[PDB]
Amino acid sequence: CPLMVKVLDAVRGSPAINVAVHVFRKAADDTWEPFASGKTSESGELHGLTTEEEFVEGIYKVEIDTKSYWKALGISPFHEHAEVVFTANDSGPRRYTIAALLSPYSYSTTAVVTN
Amino acid sequence: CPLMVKVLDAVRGSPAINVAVHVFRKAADDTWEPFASGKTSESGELHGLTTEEEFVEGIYKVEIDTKSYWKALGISPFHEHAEVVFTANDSGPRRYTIAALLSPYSYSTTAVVTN
Amino acid sequence: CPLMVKVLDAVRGSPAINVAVHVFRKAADDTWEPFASGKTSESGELHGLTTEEEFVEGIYKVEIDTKSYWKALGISPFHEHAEVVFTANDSGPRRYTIAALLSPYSYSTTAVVTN
Amino acid sequence: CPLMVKVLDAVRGSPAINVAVHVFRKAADDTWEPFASGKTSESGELHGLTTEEEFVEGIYKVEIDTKSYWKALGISPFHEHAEVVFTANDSGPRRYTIAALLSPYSYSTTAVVTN
Ligand SMILES: CC/C(=C(/CC)c1ccc(O)cc1)c1ccc(O)cc1
Ligand SMILES: CC/C(=C(/CC)c1ccc(O)cc1)c1ccc(O)cc1
Repeated sequence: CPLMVKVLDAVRGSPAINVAVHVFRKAADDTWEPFASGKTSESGELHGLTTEEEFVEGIYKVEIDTKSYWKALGISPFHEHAEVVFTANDSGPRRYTIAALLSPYSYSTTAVVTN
Repeated sequence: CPLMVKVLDAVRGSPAINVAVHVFRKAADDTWEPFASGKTSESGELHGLTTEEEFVEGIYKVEIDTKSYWKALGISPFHEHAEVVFTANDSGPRRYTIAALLSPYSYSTTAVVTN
Repeated sequence: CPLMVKVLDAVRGSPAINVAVHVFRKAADDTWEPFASGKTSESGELHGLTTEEEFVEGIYKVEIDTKSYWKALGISPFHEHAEVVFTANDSGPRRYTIAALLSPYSYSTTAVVTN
Repeated sequence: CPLMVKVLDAVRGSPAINVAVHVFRKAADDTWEPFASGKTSESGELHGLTTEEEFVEGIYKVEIDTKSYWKALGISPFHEHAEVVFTANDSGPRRYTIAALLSPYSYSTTAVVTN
């Protein structure tokens, strides 16, 4: 899957491997509650963050640790991190792919939402 | 400017006009303190957010109200907003341009940082 | 596969299906010779354009018919098409994935190259 | 202007200076005729390619020499160049700004069209 995060590296032209991703869900008290976490695989993908039943209606934040990624490569990047915040599953179940393309001073994200 | 935010609309091929932008600076208590706010002009640009002297070293969050923009056009977009979070002015004064390209299910941002 | 093309729609947050893709190899007269073609599937993907044996070193042009895609949705887009021109296999056989994210007035493309 | 091209570097967070830009107009033999050329300035901008009087209706190709740009920085990039092909002035005179954001394996381009 219901949630997949895919991260590519625009400098090297490869998947961005081992990028930490933390997901949060907005709580009733308007706090961000830790919902899930993982690291992208060798293919730059992170599957298994949640299940269909667990991925309930709500507002989610997907936080991608871009800074740690670039610093590990010896680069001081511009952004502290990259966040994607969206309402999910408010009109029935969907499969969400959050895709992110990274450069040291830039990132681009899109969502692919299907049945 | 020392800080400029520029927003374009990829559906219409024009500046994104009247987009609300809120800027915050991280406080000692690790809270986000309201730092500035404005709306993009007819050219999709927002100048005059701060001055050189006021734009001190720190971590800033630039929050772009993409959701209100799309909803006003009768579109239900994917993202709640678009945020850009970065350290600024920690190696001398700089001019920052935060540029953002918007589509209903996607945005792309880059920074241009000069002397 | 060694050549894969994937096309996403940034406005609707979906794969772009049935998009015409035409590939060319550069000739010693600087003319562009037809190499292969197809349309994207329901997942927005186009596989099987070529084989590891037909895909020798050269300069290739990948043309994606974005105009037809948009016009069918009732949209009059900016570009005639999106183009990706690159040298392939110059360092020995590789697998290429060309991704294109589409909006009426913008396109973004990236390449993942694997060995 | 009626034709402006602006090129940014997503890796360094700076304008891309001295980037060669070649424009062509499509001919009735489907051949590409030289229309105008130049290099970007220190602000990454190229103005004065053409006049409102030479810029009649037609299909134009804008070619940006991204390869030379990267190789000078010691980087072996993916693309031979970045291309933007579009119909112009078909609805009467307009002003076009073509923006390109560059990374070694990716480019993103958008158009702002004004009347
Ligand atoms: C084209 C969208 C996309 C990407 C990959 C991150 C993208 C995102 C933003 C851009 O500006 C360009 C491409 C992508 C999505 C799913 C994949 O399996 C592979 C690629
Ligand atoms: C090319 C970067 C850029 C933009 C405009 C928002 C951009 C951003 C992300 C992309 O994927 C493509 C273009 C821009 C920056 C300053 C300007 O005066 C005009 C345009």
